[PDB]
Amino acid sequence: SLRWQWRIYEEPLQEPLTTAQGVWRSRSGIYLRLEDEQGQVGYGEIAPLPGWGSETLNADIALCQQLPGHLTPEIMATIPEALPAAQFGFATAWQSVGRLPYRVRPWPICALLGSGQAALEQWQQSWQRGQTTFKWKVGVMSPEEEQAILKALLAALPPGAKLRLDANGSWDRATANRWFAWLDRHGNGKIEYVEQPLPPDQWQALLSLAQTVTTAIALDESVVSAAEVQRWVDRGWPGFFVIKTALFGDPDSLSLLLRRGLEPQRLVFSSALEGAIARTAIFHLLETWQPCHALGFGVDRWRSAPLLTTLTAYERLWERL
Ligand code: NA
Repeated sequence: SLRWQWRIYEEPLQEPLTTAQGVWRSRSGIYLRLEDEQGQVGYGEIAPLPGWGSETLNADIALCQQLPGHLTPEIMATIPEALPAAQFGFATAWQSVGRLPYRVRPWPICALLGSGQAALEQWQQSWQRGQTTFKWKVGVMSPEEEQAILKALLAALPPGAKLRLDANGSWDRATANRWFAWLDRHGNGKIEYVEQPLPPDQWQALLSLAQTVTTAIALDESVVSAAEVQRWVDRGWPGFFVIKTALFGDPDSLSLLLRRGLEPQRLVFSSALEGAIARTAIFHLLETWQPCHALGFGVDRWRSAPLLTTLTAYERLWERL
């Protein structure tokens, strides 16, 4: 066994984040610190994202208060499947004990483009800093206005650019269908996928669209936990899955899915606006999974979380609390 402690954090965003569901001003979570008898230390982070699945930080806190003062693999196996961010935090903390700091690498990162005409002026600085895959928010203006911008954006992007269109579940079914018909006529080798064209409740239409239209579709809001990923694999989802590792469960569950029916080439790993402990843990896991698409970690505007390169850096973060 080994000893451990946990601390809540509540960190203001670097700037506010507006979504269709309201303005975000801070992120909260839990940091875990594990120490063995000798003095080796490991760290993990539990940060469920409000609105994304059923797990709440309050439920993770209750879990932390219910666990024994000494952890073992069998104790950690008692963590409910309904708390996948807690599963991620404890599993990554355990695996880090006496293994920090981790070897990590730059992976390509997807650059964001803001809704509307902004996209046409925001790709250049990112391109000039070596980002070649972009994600642009759609479903904000009328379809016809966005299609006109899209036509100009595709003409302007340099050779080799890739573009993701993120609807965030904001289209109704007839609108999605009209968009996919437009993309069949006017789309381009630069379009990688449409992300979450319909809200998660419209799963039958999402599946039918993916099975019939010519442009790839990615699930995002639909796939938070390992259980949701498995449900979509078993439905025969032919598109992409955007995996938020910090929210998903024990990382070993993704590897198990991959050994089974999930295709590595259909994964895109993205950020849940987590902190440096979780992000560094995810980059360590990427040394095994070896991603083949630009990561959805271009989120520094809202939450900057530089990877941790020294054990003292973890200790500073912890003591700062
Ligand atoms: Na999305």
